[PDB]
Amino acid sequence: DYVLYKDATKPVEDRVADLLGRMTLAEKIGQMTQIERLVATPDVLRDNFIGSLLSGGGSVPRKGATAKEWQDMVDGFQKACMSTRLGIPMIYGIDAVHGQNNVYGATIFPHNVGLGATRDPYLVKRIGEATALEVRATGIQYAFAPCIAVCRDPRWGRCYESYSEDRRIVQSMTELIPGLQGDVPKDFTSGMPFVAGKNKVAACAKHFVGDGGTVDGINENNTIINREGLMNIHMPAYKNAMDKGVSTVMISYSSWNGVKMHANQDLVTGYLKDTLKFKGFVISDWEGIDRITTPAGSDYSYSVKASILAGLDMIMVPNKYQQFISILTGHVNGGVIPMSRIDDAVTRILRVKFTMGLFENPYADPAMAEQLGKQEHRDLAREAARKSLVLLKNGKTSTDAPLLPLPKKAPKILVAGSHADNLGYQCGGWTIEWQGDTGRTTVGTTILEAVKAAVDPSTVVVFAENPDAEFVKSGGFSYAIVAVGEHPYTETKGDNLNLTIPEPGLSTVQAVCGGVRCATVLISGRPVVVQPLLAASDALVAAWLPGSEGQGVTDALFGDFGFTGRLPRTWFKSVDQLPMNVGDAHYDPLFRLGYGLTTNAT
Ligand SMILES: *[C@@H]1O[C@H](CO)[C@@H](O[C@@H]2O[C@H](CO)[C@@H](O[C@@H]3O[C@H](CO[C@@H]4O[C@H](CO)[C@@H](O)[C@H](O)[C@@H]4O[C@@H]4O[C@H](CO)[C@@H](O)[C@H](O)[C@H]4NC(C)=O)[C@@H](O)[C@H](O)[C@@H]3O)[C@H](O)[C@H]2NC(C)=O)[C@H](O)[C@H]1NC(C)=O
Ligand SMILES: *[C@@H]1O[C@H](CO)[C@@H](O[C@@H]2O[C@H](CO)[C@@H](O[C@@H]3O[C@H](CO)[C@@H](O)[C@H](O)[C@@H]3O)[C@H](O)[C@H]2NC(C)=O)[C@H](O[C@@H]2O[C@@H](C)[C@@H](O)[C@@H](O)[C@@H]2O)[C@H]1NC(C)=O
Ligand SMILES: *[C@@H]1O[C@H](CO)[C@@H](O[C@@H]2O[C@H](CO)[C@@H](O[C@@H]3O[C@H](CO)[C@@H](O)[C@H](O)[C@@H]3O)[C@H](O)[C@H]2NC(C)=O)[C@H](O)[C@H]1NC(C)=O
Ligand SMILES: CCCCCCCCS[C@@H]1O[C@H](CO)[C@@H](O)[C@H](O)[C@H]1O
Repeated sequence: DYVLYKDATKPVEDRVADLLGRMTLAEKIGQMTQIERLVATPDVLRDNFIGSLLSGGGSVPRKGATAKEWQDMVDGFQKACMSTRLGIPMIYGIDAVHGQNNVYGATIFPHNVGLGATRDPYLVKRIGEATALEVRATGIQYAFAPCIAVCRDPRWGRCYESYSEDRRIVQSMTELIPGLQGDVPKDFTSGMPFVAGKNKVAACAKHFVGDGGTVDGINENNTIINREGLMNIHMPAYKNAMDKGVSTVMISYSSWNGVKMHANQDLVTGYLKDTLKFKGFVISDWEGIDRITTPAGSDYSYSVKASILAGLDMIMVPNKYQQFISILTGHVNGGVIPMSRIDDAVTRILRVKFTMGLFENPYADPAMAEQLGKQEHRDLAREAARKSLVLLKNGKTSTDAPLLPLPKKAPKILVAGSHADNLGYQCGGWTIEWQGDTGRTTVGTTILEAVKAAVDPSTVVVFAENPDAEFVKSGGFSYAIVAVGEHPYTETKGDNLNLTIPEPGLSTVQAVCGGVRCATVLISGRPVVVQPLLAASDALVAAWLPGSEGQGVTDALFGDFGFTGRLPRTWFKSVDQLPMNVGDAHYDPLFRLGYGLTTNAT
């Protein structure tokens, strides 16, 4: 027989319907299953008709694995899936959230909060473009990005993954989507999935919905807000994602008014699917269905029933696929979940796969391997890092000479602080490891290295991580650059009620600035208590989590470019003010949203 779904020249909808109509229940439930590479085997993938794999944070074939190693890994999994009766290719997903950040030698872009400071959606589109290439360099077809959370409380450990507390800025930054996926056609129907082809990846608007609105910024917690506030703060950017053809949506761990997002049929089916007309696939978060119950995973049968009935299409299991498949099969066999629900989930998954070209190009392109860490992409990350910097102070009094920009030629200068020569710290979370890490974890340029690469040959550069006051006073320095801030964190590990930087940080700034005039570079995922750092410093820069390209920092410090970044978030006077956002009744910021001092290029 002629087999329509295998015919590349046929419309997606026709191919979807043709394939669906041939599939067994096992093959259907298989498509709905995403498993970790760590539990995947050729037999497992074949026998269970698995639809998707992922790497969680730090799930890598080897430390320091090359782009080709990643391709061979992904292709090995694909070969197994292609060997099934129907040969449905798997889609491989990864958190490429500021570059292809799990991968050694990948370009690491500034985290979202710093991107929000740039107010440059086209820069963000270009980052999406570069990121698609570096993800494809590793054979991967699907990035779990953008996080379009609107972080309404900086005590949240994922506040750095939010472009802004202002939904309008988050909305503008949805340009990451057509960067990652390609621009949609002129004719395009809002809510339809889209990926241009083999040089682009499927994107994922996450985490639906109100992940940034949890009480006390507690990760995965309850968002307590009326429908009006949900719809005008947390929802708007999902509609922009629909208009730009986002391929997938991941559901949030968080609850809305006490209802688990992973169990909310009204929002997932009633709103996302039936109102916004989303035609791509809906994916769970990692063990998201498990966490519907308390304790998590204590009634997995209910977890499966509630999530699948709510309208989720693909489950990021990610480990115990046998239990998931068995339980879902039982629920379908007993009529508790109807076939129509299974068929809808599989329709959407196949729609995305056929649309993106996956049946035509299921294997990696070895010619793409060299896209990883490509210097052009690093130049872009460097541009983004510079554009993200917010100058908060440039002179102690109105009558002082502005410290920045600093001269490249001076007899002797000091670089200091725990964050001055620490690549892992300047990248933050989701870099190499899930939680990020310390030190030289990848290819990059620290602030110290950037300083050495920038200054006149006659400029002596001294590094001291934590020098005492006497060392500085006795040093014969013209000025100092001192970099301090937060340690890398991700998700609940970053939840923080006091928002004060670890020591030594302030003490180093005080010891340094007390002896010579100083530019303080603050590395953080969010506003932190800053008055004491401000009081000590001649100039102070909020550099956020600028990524691998530390020369973006010195590009502004030394006046190659003027400072242009503006706060995408409110800077609070103290944590007991929180939550506190632009527009609030009792708004009393240290720095308002949109604040930023400027310099001009020298
Ligand atoms: C305000 O609230 C914050 C959030 O609760 C507090 O920060 C957190 O405190 C807890 C409890 O003390 C820390 O948990 C401990 O972590 C120890 C390991 O050391 C850490 O490693 C983590 C990554 O593995 C980092 O994120 C941490 O920052 C810390 O790293 C070290 O920190 C040193 C101090 O500056 C520094 O000298 C080292 O160089 C650095 N090393 C590295 C690898 O970067 C464990 O041994 C303990 O058992 C315990 O679990 C928690 O880590 C910490 N921070 C984060 C980001 O989660 C904060 O204390 C509080 N502030 C005030 C004013 O009270
Ligand atoms: C010295 O420093 C300031 C930097 O703050 C320069 O003025 C600023 O220039 C921006 C772009 O050149 C202005 O445009 C705004 O930003 C976005 C881009 O993200 C634009 O699309 C949008 O239309 C905005 O209006 C910005 O408004 C402006 N800031 C202010 C308040 O003056 C300045 O540049 C010079 O003057 C400005 C007014 C423009 O005419 C520039 O073309 C011109 O270069 C810098 N001075 C010099 C000589 O470089
Ligand atoms: C939002 O965050 C709060 C604070 O973490 C969550 O409440 C906490 O829920 C856990 C259960 O998952 C409670 O721990 C349990 O306590 C019981 C009672 O003694 C014990 O038997 C268990 O072994 C377990 O340790 C915890 O007490 C509770 N925290 C408090 C004090 O309120 C809340 O559930 C979160 N809400 C959402 C929607 O996620
Ligand atoms: C050691 C494992 C401990 C589990 C703790 C919860 C981690 C969930 S993360 C979750 O993972 C997805 C894929 O990795 C990301 O896309 C999401 O944005 C993120 O919310």
